[PDB]
Amino acid sequence: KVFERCELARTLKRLGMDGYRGISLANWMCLAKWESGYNTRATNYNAGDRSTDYGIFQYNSRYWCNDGKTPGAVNACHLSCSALLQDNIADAVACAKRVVRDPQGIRAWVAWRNRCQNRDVRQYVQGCGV
Repeated sequence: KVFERCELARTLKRLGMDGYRGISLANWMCLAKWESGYNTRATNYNAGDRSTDYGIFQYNSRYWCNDGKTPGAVNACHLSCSALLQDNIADAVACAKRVVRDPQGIRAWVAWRNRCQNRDVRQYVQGCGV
């Protein structure tokens, strides 16, 4: 599913993402925008290391979910990577909460550093009623 901006904003708020581990909703929106364009079925194979990124937040198979074909992988979210390709994002959110419980926090995603950190991210949630 390809979410519309405000639809996703309200969904994330209902799932308890606003302020989770100090991360504002606008930051989560900026992340999803740059990771997948709000697309839950987005996948990207990384030929260099044989891993694949899955879903709206692009979780890498070497660390977060199990796809069975990634060498030396762990499954920290204890989920099949298939669950991160659903239209319902409940599992993807539970995994995002798991990712930020680590010390790096939101910085775990390189894209956040490049496109969201130190920027005015208000535009991502403006007018959504959140």
